[PDB]
Amino acid sequence: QFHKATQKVSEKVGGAEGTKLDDDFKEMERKVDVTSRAVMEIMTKTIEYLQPNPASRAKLSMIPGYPQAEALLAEAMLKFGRELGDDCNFGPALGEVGEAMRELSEVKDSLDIEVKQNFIDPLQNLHDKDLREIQSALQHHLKKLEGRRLDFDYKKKRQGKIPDEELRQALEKFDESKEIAESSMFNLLEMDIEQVSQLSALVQAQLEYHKQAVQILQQVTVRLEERIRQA
Amino acid sequence: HKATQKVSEKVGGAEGTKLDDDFKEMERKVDVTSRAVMEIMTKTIEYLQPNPASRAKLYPQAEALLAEAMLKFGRELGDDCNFGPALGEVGEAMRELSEVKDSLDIEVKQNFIDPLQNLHDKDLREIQSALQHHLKKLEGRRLDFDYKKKRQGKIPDEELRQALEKFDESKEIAESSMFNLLEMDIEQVSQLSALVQAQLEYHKQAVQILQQVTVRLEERIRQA
Ligand SMILES: [Ca+2]
Repeated sequence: QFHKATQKVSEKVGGAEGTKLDDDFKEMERKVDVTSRAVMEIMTKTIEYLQPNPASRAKLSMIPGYPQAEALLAEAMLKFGRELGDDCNFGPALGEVGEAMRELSEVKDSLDIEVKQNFIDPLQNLHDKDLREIQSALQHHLKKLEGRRLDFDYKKKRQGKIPDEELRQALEKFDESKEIAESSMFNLLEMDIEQVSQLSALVQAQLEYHKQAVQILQQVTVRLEERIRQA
Repeated sequence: HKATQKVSEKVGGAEGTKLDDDFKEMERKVDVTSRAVMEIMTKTIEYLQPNPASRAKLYPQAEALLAEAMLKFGRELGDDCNFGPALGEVGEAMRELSEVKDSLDIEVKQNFIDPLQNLHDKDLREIQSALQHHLKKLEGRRLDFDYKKKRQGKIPDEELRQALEKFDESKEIAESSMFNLLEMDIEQVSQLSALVQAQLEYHKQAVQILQQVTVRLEERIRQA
């Protein structure tokens, strides 16, 4: 029982509240780091999924200015379909499937372009800017919090008693930090849901792509069944 | 020497040249079909596995590595947020797409590529060789007959009969070859049909998988 007010302030800034605020800031900087590494690797695996072919992939990241494997298959079928002639059914059949392959090629183009713009680019920005700036901030605030905490303890050690006016200042600053962490927490809650939204952009793009592959393939399927039946 | 002249006009005339052309046409069709199958088989393989380092068998599917990456980070984030579990949901969706892709590669390989390779290495190669053979034999007899005619003017009725018999054999052999190629022609169209069917089943299964994940994320975003 001595230096009462000083001990209460020391009890908070360096007690429970203090440690909790420090973990909160640490907790958030962890989630940001994970999100950052995640977004980066998922971005890379997505591109590789869109264009497993390295030559065409390098061009994708440029943005399409490259040919789709489907288009190359289409060309092969159409070229030889022509050389075979219409004196048979395989010749014209290669032209019907070759056309479909070229059609698949175009929807594949749209899939690459849409994922590139509505999923890859956004994550690249999220990673290079937003997450990078938030991370530095968390660390910067985490350092200050630790600094003022030490200065306070060291001061209490020297003077024993810290004036009432300086105590409240220390309390105001600690409080300002509690607000900053809370403001970051909510900001992160919003980012968290926006990230799920970006994932939708990816999934929605694939669905549309495949939906169109189906329409294209169901059709050419009819053309072939009929061709065989009518040989 | 009417008799001798009638045979000569057949074997060394229009009908002879028609048969000869019929053989050369099928030969042509075989060469083209042979080269076409090789090229189409190759582009199909490159379409199934665009990444060259992984065309050997035809490594893990690109879809599978993506699913891996999402699940790993999906769990490193935790179940407190929404992104972590979301990645888990979409991750599983990617793995299921990897399963379906696997099937595509397997079914296209089995019902399109191998049949084509077989056709190119066996069937087309045998027919091609047989066509060369009958073609040379056909010309060989046409010449032999022509020089026999020059050598003796009038050719014995029995030798005329043999000449006509051999010519008929080849004429029928060509008729057989024509039909054999007709069989193959429609067979090849069936192979393309098998290719399309496999792709169609793949994309259909992909649609269903994606429709599911779509609803799950739709809901998750709503309850956020
Ligand atoms: Ca006959």
